Amino acid sequence: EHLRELRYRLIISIIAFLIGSGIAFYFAKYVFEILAAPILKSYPEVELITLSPTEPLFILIKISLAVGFIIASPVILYQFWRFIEPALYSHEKRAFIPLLLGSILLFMLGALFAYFIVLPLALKFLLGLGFTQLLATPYLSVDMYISFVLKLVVAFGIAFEMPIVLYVLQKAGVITPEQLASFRKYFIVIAFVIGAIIAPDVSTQVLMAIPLLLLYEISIFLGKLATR
Repeated sequence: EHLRELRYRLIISIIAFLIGSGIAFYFAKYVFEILAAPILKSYPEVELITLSPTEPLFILIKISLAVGFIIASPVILYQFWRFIEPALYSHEKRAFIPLLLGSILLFMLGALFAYFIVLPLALKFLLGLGFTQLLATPYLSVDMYISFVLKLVVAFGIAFEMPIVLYVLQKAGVITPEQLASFRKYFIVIAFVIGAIIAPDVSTQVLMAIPLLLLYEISIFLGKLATR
């Protein structure tokens, strides 16, 4: 069962992700304007660029994909908790609901955090320094910005489930808070890895690596509270 449930439930997750990506397709234009909103109001001078002669569709597909992954998040979380919880660690069926709902609300919190906090601060470290506006008025690509935003929101959306999963592991006695405290530097490496992947440059990389390390020191605290 331990082998098969992984496969099955993951297939269900891919199904929900695909269907969710399908539903988000038609609304991807409105979502595109919503995503273009922060850079528009915060920096009216900056104008977007379509890059290669025609690629309007790639952005549509990427947006529909990411948003589709976000829509499928309750289902994916459900399958995840259903894969872990019932087998070993807890054996409490009443503790399933606030755990799932909590993880969902924290996923949403991660999204909103990425969009409303990290994003306008990310633009501040890039286009937001001094008189440099000379060097981008109509200078900016759409794909760069949009992919950056999507990857940022999805990343921080997932990474906000760190304190939960880690609290569960530390409560179950799987991972000791000490083992996490000794792993801090390697998690710095991980943070700069994620940052290197999603963020275009060093500035934004280190910028979003900060809350990642922040959420890591939250988990070690919840571990001390799990043991005591």
